[PDB]
Amino acid sequence: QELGNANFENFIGATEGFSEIAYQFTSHILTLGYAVMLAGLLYFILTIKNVDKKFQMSNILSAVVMVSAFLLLYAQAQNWTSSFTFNEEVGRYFLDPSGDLFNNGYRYLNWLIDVPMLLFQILFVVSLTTSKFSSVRNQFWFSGAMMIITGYIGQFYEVSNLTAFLVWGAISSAFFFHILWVMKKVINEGKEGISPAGQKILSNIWILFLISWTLYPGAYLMPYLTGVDGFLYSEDGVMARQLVYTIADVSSKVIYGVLLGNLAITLSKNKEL
Amino acid sequence: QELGNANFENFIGATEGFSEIAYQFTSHILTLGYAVMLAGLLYFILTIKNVDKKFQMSNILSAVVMVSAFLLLYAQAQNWTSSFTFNEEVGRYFLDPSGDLFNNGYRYLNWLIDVPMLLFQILFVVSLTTSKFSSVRNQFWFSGAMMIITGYIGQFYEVSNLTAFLVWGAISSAFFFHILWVMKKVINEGKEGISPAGQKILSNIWILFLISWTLYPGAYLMPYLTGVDGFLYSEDGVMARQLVYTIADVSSKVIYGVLLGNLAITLSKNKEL
Amino acid sequence: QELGNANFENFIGATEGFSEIAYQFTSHILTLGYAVMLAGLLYFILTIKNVDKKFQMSNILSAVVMVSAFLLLYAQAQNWTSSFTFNEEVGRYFLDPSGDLFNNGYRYLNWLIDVPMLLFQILFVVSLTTSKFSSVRNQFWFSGAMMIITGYIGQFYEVSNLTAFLVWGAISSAFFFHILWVMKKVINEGKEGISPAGQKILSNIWILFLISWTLYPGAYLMPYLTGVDGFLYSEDGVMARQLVYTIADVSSKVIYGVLLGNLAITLSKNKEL
Amino acid sequence: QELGNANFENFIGATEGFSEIAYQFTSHILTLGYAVMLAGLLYFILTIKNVDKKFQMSNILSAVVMVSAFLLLYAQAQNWTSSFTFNEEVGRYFLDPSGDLFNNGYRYLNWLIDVPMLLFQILFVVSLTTSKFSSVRNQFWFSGAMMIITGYIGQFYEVSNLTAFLVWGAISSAFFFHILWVMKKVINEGKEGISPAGQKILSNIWILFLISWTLYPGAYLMPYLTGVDGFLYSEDGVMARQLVYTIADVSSKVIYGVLLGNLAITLSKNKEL
Amino acid sequence: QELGNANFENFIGATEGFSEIAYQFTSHILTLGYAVMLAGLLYFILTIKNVDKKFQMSNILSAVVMVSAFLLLYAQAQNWTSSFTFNEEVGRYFLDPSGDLFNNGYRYLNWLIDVPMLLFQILFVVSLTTSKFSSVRNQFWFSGAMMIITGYIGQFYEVSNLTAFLVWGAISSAFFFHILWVMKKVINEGKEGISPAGQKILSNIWILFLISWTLYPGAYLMPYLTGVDGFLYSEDGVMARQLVYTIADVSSKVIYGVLLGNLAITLSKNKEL
Ligand SMILES: CCCCCCCC/C=C\CCCCCCCC(=O)OC[C@H](O)CO
Ligand SMILES: *C/C=C(C)/C=C/C=C(C)/C=C/C1=C(C)CCCC1(C)C
Ligand SMILES: *C/C=C(C)/C=C/C=C(C)/C=C/C1=C(C)CCCC1(C)C
Ligand SMILES: *C/C=C(C)/C=C/C=C(C)/C=C/C1=C(C)CCCC1(C)C
Ligand SMILES: *C/C=C(C)/C=C/C=C(C)/C=C/C1=C(C)CCCC1(C)C
Ligand SMILES: *C/C=C(C)/C=C/C=C(C)/C=C/C1=C(C)CCCC1(C)C
Ligand SMILES: CCCCCCCCCCCCCCCCCCCC
Ligand SMILES: CCCCCCCCO[C@@H]1O[C@H](CO)[C@@H](O)[C@H](O)[C@H]1O
Ligand SMILES: CCCCCCCCO[C@@H]1O[C@H](CO)[C@@H](O)[C@H](O)[C@H]1O
Ligand SMILES: CCCCCCCCO[C@@H]1O[C@H](CO)[C@@H](O)[C@H](O)[C@H]1O
Ligand SMILES: CCCCCCCCO[C@@H]1O[C@H](CO)[C@@H](O)[C@H](O)[C@H]1O
Ligand SMILES: CCCCCCCCO[C@@H]1O[C@H](CO)[C@@H](O)[C@H](O)[C@H]1O
Ligand code: NA
Ligand code: NA
Ligand code: NA
Ligand code: NA
Ligand code: NA
Repeated sequence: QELGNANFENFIGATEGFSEIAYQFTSHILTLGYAVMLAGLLYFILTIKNVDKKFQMSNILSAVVMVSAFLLLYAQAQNWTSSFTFNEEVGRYFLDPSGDLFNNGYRYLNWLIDVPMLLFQILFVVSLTTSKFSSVRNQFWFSGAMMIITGYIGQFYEVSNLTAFLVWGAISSAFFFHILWVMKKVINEGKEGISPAGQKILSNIWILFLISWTLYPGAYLMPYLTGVDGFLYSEDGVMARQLVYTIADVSSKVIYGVLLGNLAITLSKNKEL
Repeated sequence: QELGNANFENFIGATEGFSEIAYQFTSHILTLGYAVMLAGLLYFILTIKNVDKKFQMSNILSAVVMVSAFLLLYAQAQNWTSSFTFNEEVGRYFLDPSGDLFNNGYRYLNWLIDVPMLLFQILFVVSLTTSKFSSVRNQFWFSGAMMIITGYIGQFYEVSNLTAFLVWGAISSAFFFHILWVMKKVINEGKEGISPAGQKILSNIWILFLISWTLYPGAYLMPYLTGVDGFLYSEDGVMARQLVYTIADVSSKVIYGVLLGNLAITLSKNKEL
Repeated sequence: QELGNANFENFIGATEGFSEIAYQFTSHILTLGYAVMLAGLLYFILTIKNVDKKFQMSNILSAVVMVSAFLLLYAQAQNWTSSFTFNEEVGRYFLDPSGDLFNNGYRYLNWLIDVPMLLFQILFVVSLTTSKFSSVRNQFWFSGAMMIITGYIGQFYEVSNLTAFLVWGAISSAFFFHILWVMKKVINEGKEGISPAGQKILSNIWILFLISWTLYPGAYLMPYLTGVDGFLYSEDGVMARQLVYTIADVSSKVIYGVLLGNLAITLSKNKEL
Repeated sequence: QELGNANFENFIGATEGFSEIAYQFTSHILTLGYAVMLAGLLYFILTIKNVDKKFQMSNILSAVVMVSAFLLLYAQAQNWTSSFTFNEEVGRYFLDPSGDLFNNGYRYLNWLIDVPMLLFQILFVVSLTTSKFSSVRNQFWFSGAMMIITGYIGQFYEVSNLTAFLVWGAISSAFFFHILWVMKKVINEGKEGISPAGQKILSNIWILFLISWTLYPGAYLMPYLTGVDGFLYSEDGVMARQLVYTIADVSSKVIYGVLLGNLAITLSKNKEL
Repeated sequence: QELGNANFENFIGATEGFSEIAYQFTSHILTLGYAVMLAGLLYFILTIKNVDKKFQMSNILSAVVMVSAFLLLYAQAQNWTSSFTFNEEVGRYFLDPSGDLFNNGYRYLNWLIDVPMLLFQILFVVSLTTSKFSSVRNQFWFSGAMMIITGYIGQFYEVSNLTAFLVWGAISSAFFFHILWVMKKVINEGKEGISPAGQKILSNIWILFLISWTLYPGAYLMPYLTGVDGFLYSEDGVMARQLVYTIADVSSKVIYGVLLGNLAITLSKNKEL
């Protein structure tokens, strides 16, 4: 049938269908996703007063991000279950178009909150040295936006036009590297003039940041990481994508936020952990 | 097919249908919309105590507006997905009337909260000089209401009766200019007798106000901004409209609110920024 | 078609149908309704500490009322859209009985919260002189209940049995007048021994109370206020009814609550307006 | 139609159907139910600080109960409207089995929260004299559970097996009397050594407790209180049952909680009424 | 019918169907489940300040767990009612595949929150002696994850491949024993150097922990605990499973959390129990 500029899930769903395990796992992992986020929201609110006033914007922005991620991951969980329906005769879930086609683009546009705010929020915990606060912020936000928007365009074509897919993906990748560059700078300047404890945390944060954020382009490419007609262009690839998103999401948002909160505590004049 | 006094989305949806990208983007952008608003709600609540008591009503009214905008943008997101359904044979989303016709009027009536409160809330941060508080408030609220109501009538006719569309739109425009007039006055008087920092912010606020509020009549006209049978009388126009609303909404509500909060901090005896 | 003891909306919906504008407006105005209430809830909670402890129960009861009204107006918004479905052939929304018949009775029973609490809450702001607190409360609550219950019975018959409609309506009206009587007493005793500012507010409150509460029996009668086969026994009447309810609801609950809060501030030893 | 071990509502719904008034009222009264509970939740949270620390657990447990009752009464409201659908030809609502059969058992299992917590919470306000706190608590909780569970079994058979219905009901009744016994003791010991004001409240509480709790077995029996083929084995009985539950629910939970809160205030060293 | 790697509920549902009592009870018990959790959330938040600051993370993590469990138990309640639909002709609820197959796997992945956090949270109340905080945490979290993941795989095969079911189950059991081991250690070291009161509570906690956590593998095995074609491979088994989960859930999460909170109070320098 005619699907157009649609994500590859819909093509697997339309031709092969999804096994019980594939369908159910994808459902479960998204559910866990949004559950984590709402739990995180509660955590971050409830721990605001654990750090000095000046650090508390970090907690607030964590919370802001949790709201975004919850809403999206919740919405997307429902989108999954609507888009694919059990066929009794063969015993697999197939594309149910009355439910709309499944699209990962929901995530992308919601990153226009998540990404800016996640990058922003560190600047409230660490002190810069040679770099200017506003300058860093603006670079983060610009490159962030450009990264997302270009990627957002790309992913529409991941099946329909593999060239556009990769080119847009490439362009996106450029801006991603820019962000990585700037964040490294930030983390180094952050380490300057703070206890060894805080420096250890920032080291961890950087590793977390680097891995977790890298997963996202991983998910982008997921169906094609085993080349043409590969293992991953399958229900197995579908599962993998949503798993990776969920790991990325938990890492890049919740754990990131927790570490920052721990950093803020060390840097806090009253407070101890 | 008889549609009557219906928005142009329904006509595009009924004749041409929407591509994957068009349908999905519109869906995504509204989702982002309401996500932003609920995140904003949390922000504004959580930052109430960042400013002196006398300023805190600004935070509260921001919050009030966020609730309104969330509920509406959420409701409207659902309305979009209900009103247009995938047709397998051609691979486009077409008007599904069992879901009701799509209408932008939801926004308009909900502005009867948003507009009054947004205009009101500045009067709790800035001090007037030559203008009377009650006088400004009453002018805002009257012209606000008249603007919205006349526009609300107009938009029902954007397809069915182009004349009514434009005339009502014109009348609305009058009241809009009145508001612009009064807000300018407010901003100027606001700048009098406050730090240069606060004056810079109010300068920014005015630019934000002017652009963001102007987008709304832009969205009004969107289908016809490329004239008859133009580029924008199409799924491309539909997308554009909802994008512009979302940019307007985020600018005029969230960012506006944030700037005011920053102003309130500068004006605050305790606090610095 | 056999509808029985049903509200007149269902008869208009079943015979003539509703135009786009009629259906959409009714939908919009209810949406605005419940939006206002949830915004109000936030306001009243967030402003508790703006008045002296003894007054804060007024804020709490406002909040209680907002919860009720939100839930109801939300539920009723959904009931509207479920009860009437677009017919493609003629281009009007007709009764969809699979969605249940539309009934205004939802409002009425929910008044068993709203009315008692709204009458109650003033007694926490004003001081009585010659009247006993418990006595006033009991008169309010009794007459309130009797008003609502009798009206609730009436409205089931507004089409099926015009006599029952009017008789029950009459009986209700009696109890309504009793309430008006007692509230006037309260307002006068309230004015005794308080500043001219507070007296001005109570004057306004009384006018608000009188008009806003009177709208409700206005809505009761709405289909018949232009007599038989009148202008208002039509989709135009349907719109009018729900508009009037929404104006009444906002006036009698939110604005009422705001004014009381303003009164409480004047009467507050610390605080000024 | 084979219905089996189902509540009598489903039998009325399946044979006679429900009139507009019957269906709509049942819908309204459940809606009011859950509205009241959520309003109560807000109240009890918002008034925590109105009593001395030692009493505040009463407020918290009230709140706990409100959450339970809201969720259930909400869920049950939706169950009602799903289970019965308008038939156009005769103009009555009939059993719609695609919506599941209606069952009152939802209430019962949720009492496993409500009952224990309601009995518990008084023990935080009154001081016992003769009796041991833990001892009373354990008797309450055991007899509570046994009451509910036996009743829960009973009500499945209220149509299918009248004998089982009554026997289980009887057994339940035993445990109920035990609770009444213990609560009386508690209330008497509570009155010992406190002001006459507080003693008056506890007198009221006991009357409230006794009536409100007794309604519940009243609702159990409701269809059969006018014997076989009686007035109440009808849509009129259905209405009655849900009305009685709602009165019971509001009395036994909200009002009960309010009175306890008032008692706590009198007993409070700081505070006065 | 072809069901594949599906839970046994779906097989009972597809062949025998569920009686009124079976279907309704399963529905009720899940509803009670999620009700309990949301009530718990409120409790744990509202009692944060009953213990010394250092203990309050226990309250917060309890709360985190409640959010998770609520969302899941809620989602699963809805999944139950969607997956099984009344058949009029025979009067039983049968598998409705348009609702998706029922799967218990939702629980399992959500344990990836619950388990880590429940194990973690004790380490904020007790002081270790010979064991290292980080060491215990890491063992808990690793073995926890491995337990869940292996079990999660197992349960997909509980019908389709009894061998895989048991093997994976066995592997899981290994990791479970490891956790039991570590928790015992923790409890003993916890008891060292604290009051007799605190020691009593930890004794209770251990018993609670041991029983409640053991129920979960009980539920795993439930359909087969009466061997082949046993009593429990039936609607009776289905009921039993969900009952056991609910008991487990309330015990292992809510009561566990309460006891820890009580412990924290005894250990609290300010406060008394
Ligand atoms: C058919 C039944 C009709 C139902 C509608 C009837 C109205 C009842 C409304 C609220 C009751 C709330 C319970 C409050 C009871 C305690 C009131 C109280 O204690 O009085 C205030 C006190 O004097 C100040 O400190
Ligand atoms: C909480 C969400 C986060 C941190 C999202 C991060 C997203 C990215 C780092 C996306 C990166 C991409 C590329 C660099 C290539 C493909 C397109 C993107 C946008 C997925
Ligand atoms: C948060 C929502 C806001 C700030 C809405 C503002 C709306 C306007 C400024 C609307 C203006 C209009 C015109 C001036 C012409 C066309 C009709 C309107 C109402 C869209
Ligand atoms: C917030 C809701 C309020 C204030 C509701 C007030 C309702 C009334 C004043 C109803 C009055 C009625 C009559 C006096 C005649 C017809 C029957 C009623 C109940 C609508
Ligand atoms: C908030 C809910 C409450 C207070 C529920 C109370 C329930 C009862 C007192 C039930 C009593 C019953 C009998 C004594 C006989 C029939 C079976 C029961 C459980 C309905
Ligand atoms: C709040 C949820 C909790 C405490 C869940 C605990 C889950 C377990 C202890 C699961 C144990 C299992 C086995 C040891 C064997 C079968 C597979 C599992 C995962 C059910
Ligand atoms: C500072 C905190 C350090 C935490 C370390 C704890 C690590 C626990 C993470 C568990 C990851 C388990 C990976 C399982 C691999 C999948 C194998 C499944 C068998 C088929
Ligand atoms: C850097 C990673 C990008 C690798 C691109 C792999 C190219 C895959 O190629 C595509 O594989 C699909 C899956 O079977 C086929 O259906 C398509 O016809 C084919 O174009
Ligand atoms: C200020 C901007 C208003 C300009 C009005 C443009 C006139 C549009 O003209 C309209 O275009 C529609 C779509 O192309 C056609 O379907 C209509 O028949 C036509 O009247
Ligand atoms: C206080 C105002 C009450 C006025 C009562 C007027 C009764 C109107 O009369 C009614 O009008 C309906 C609508 O046209 C008709 O359908 C009814 O058959 C007719 O009885
Ligand atoms: C304590 C009060 C218990 C009285 C129970 C006796 C009434 C049982 O009467 C029942 O009435 C039903 C409908 O009316 C009939 O369908 C049953 O056949 C009949 O047993
Ligand atoms: C306690 C853990 C081991 C239990 C293994 C019991 C073996 C169950 O055996 C299974 O029972 C099903 C239900 O009757 C049958 O339908 C299957 O054919 C059979 O494989
Ligand atoms: Na599905
Ligand atoms: Na759709
Ligand atoms: Na509709
Ligand atoms: Na129905
Ligand atoms: Na069902």
